[PDB]
Amino acid sequence: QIDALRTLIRLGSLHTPMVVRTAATLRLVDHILAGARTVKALAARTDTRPEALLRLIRHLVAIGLLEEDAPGEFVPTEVGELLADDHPAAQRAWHDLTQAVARADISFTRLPDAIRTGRPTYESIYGKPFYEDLAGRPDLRASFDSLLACDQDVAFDAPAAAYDWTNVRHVLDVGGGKGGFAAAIARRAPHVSATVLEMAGTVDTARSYLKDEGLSDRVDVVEGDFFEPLPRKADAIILSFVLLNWPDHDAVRILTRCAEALEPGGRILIHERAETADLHFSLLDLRMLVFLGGALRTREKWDGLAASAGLVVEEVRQLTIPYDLSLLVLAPA
Amino acid sequence: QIDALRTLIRLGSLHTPMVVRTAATLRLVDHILAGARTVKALAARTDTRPEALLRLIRHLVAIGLLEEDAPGEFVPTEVGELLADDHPAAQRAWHDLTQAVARADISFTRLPDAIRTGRPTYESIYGKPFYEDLAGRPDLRASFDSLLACDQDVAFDAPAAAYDWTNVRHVLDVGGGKGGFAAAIARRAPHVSATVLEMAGTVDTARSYLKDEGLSDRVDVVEGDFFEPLPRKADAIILSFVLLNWPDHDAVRILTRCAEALEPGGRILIHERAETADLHFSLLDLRMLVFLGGALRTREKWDGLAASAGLVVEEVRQLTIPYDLSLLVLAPA
Ligand SMILES: CC[C@@]1(O)C[C@H](O[C@H]2C[C@H](N(C)C)[C@H](O)[C@H](C)O2)c2c(cc3c(c2O)C(=O)c2c(O)cccc2C3=O)[C@H]1C(=O)OC
Ligand SMILES: CC[C@@]1(O)C[C@H](O[C@H]2C[C@H](N(C)C)[C@H](O)[C@H](C)O2)c2c(cc3c(c2O)C(=O)c2c(O)cccc2C3=O)[C@H]1C(=O)OC
Ligand SMILES: Nc1ncnc2c1ncn2[C@@H]1O[C@H](CSCC[C@H](N)C(=O)O)[C@@H](O)[C@H]1O
Ligand SMILES: Nc1ncnc2c1ncn2[C@@H]1O[C@H](CSCC[C@H](N)C(=O)O)[C@@H](O)[C@H]1O
Repeated sequence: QIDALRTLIRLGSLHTPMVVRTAATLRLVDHILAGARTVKALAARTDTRPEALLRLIRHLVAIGLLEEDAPGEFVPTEVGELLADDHPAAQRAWHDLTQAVARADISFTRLPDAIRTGRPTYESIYGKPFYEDLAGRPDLRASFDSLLACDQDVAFDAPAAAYDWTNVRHVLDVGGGKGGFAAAIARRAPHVSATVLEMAGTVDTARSYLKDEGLSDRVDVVEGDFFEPLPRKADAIILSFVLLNWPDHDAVRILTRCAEALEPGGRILIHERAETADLHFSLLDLRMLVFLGGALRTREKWDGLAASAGLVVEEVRQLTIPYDLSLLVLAPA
Repeated sequence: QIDALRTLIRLGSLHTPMVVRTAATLRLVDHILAGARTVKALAARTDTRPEALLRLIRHLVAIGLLEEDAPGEFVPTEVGELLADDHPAAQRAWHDLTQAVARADISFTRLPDAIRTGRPTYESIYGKPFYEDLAGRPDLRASFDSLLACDQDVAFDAPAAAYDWTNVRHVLDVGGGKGGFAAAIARRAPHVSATVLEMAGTVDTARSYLKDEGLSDRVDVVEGDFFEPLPRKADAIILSFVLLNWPDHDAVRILTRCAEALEPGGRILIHERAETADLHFSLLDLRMLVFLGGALRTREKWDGLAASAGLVVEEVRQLTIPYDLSLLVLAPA
């Protein structure tokens, strides 16, 4: 009743996440951590009005991201210190309006259009569809790859383990980001070679990362388009968090091109999510609707797509954050 | 540590308030309350895709606004029933993107600009400054007046009581919305007459409301502009939640025009807020920054403005939601 009003007001509140986002984009906590105690030093480091920044700090204190320690000095709280840039969970970057994802969340402001039409709303705001906007803006293209690659060192270890590489000769990582998954498979299967197929811009950072990993001998990088014939056959084609970017009819074209590049005996491996993990799942799934018109799919939806592409789901293996991921294995129907 | 990640993600989350806002704008709960049990009936009442609306409902269930009662039937929770349209707290309308305020919260998406410049960001989005956009869009103009007038029946009773009307002949309600405050003063002081000075559009709804109140005999309505000479003198000039819409230099011009329309012995009465009331206060104050470039002011800020307009603060009286309001009394310096 009395709390029913307060819970709705807090859940319906738009200023609160933009205050956090401004704080991240201003790099407020790093500037506090670099020794800006007063509001005056802090406005001067961030190029902001002193009195407008106090009003933001005041809200930041009241949502728990900041404390007034000495009168006028402001310290990050324990929640607030997750906004430091070197912090392992990368949450400052994921809330930076200057970067690709927190920029893309602005599409949620036209959420009604996406519910009415089913189509993404990103284009209405920024001019081109998600990945064309990145193709034209190298800062956003780069920002996107490092945001998604923020756990490349550990996030592919468990999926790579989950699979038997003994009879695999080559591996095709289709849209494999910076190559972290090809890298994990290389450091577990010492006899396997790999190719990463990615877009312009990303090919150069994946190559640079695989070089500095010591793996340019074993993992190549081909620039290309996975809607066209893949540049070589393989015994394993990896799609890690790719098909969720796409509506069903495009997802099928991707899976068909892979089925064609599949060698005799081959398997297609899909790495994606399953079903506060409901709030984690609901955020990613509403993000795919409003950015790209993709979706997270259930098991019965996968057999649909798979059947439509000439494939069958062999098995589903179940694998750092509170969330279980899946590894779908697909062979010719 | 583990909760530090979850608290930041929830506080930085932009989809969650837009999901609530979409639900309000779609009038989802009223349609459920009018007996749409299934998602199919519900998509057809709201003109939405069935599968996109299930994804929104799914997030609405997980933030507590909805429950799955029978498989596929969805009921509002106790929080969620605050989104019913006839509910006294009017929270459906305050979250409706079609209405003036939830439409204006979109300015919070450019929050960094307001911190850097101190200037409102509403104009950058919608073409004209806040009140010019309303002057051109009668639906928004009307929406704004009824949103602010949602407690006209009770919200002015305590301020009206707090003041002695015995020697007051006339009262000028400067920017008095739909006239609810002139109305409260009339129903307590039976010998006082009043004028409401308001903008185009609002004058007609205030007149209609004061008519249906039985008070068109005692309370007049003049259309006008409070930056120009007021249309008549008075012994009491009321500014209820007006000066917070304005930067200091404009606030002074408003107070100067009032000082001039003040009769011998007169008093200027300012009705505004004071200092989870910190979250209530911080929302209204960041709203005034991003919509109009106004601000909530402390006591020492009031003496500033007051001194600048030729006035002095006589006293401050302290007065339904968890929040204390103030009534400042101002006389010639
Ligand atoms: C924070 C959890 C997760 O990292 C899960 C998930 O990230 C997982 C797997 C991810 N992996 C695919 C490399 C990596 O290990 C990361 C640290 O954890 C995830 C996330 C976000 C995105 C995506 C995510 O996959 C996207 O794929 C994505 C995309 O393909 C295109 C545009 C945007 C995105 C994403 O924003 C994250 C998420 O669910 O946030 C709610
Ligand atoms: C919900 C609390 C309150 O009603 C207080 C406050 O509302 C109070 C006083 C208000 N009164 C001035 C008539 C009325 O009784 C209402 C029910 O409660 C308030 C509110 C909102 C606004 C405003 C508010 O004054 C505005 O004045 C305002 C404006 O002048 C111009 C544009 C927008 C607004 C507002 O959005 C509300 C608020 O603080 O929300 C956070
Ligand atoms: N038509 C296309 N051809 C090839 N790659 C594409 C593509 N459209 C999108 N992509 C790539 O698909 C990737 C999916 S998002 C990154 C996911 C990555 N596998 C990871 O798990 O970290 C993006 O990096 C994008 O550059
Ligand atoms: N230049 C101007 N002249 C007169 N009224 C104005 C004005 N600029 C804004 N206003 C009015 O000032 C009001 C302030 S908001 C409504 C507050 C009202 N007193 C209440 O307490 O309910 C608005 O209704 C708006 O129409």
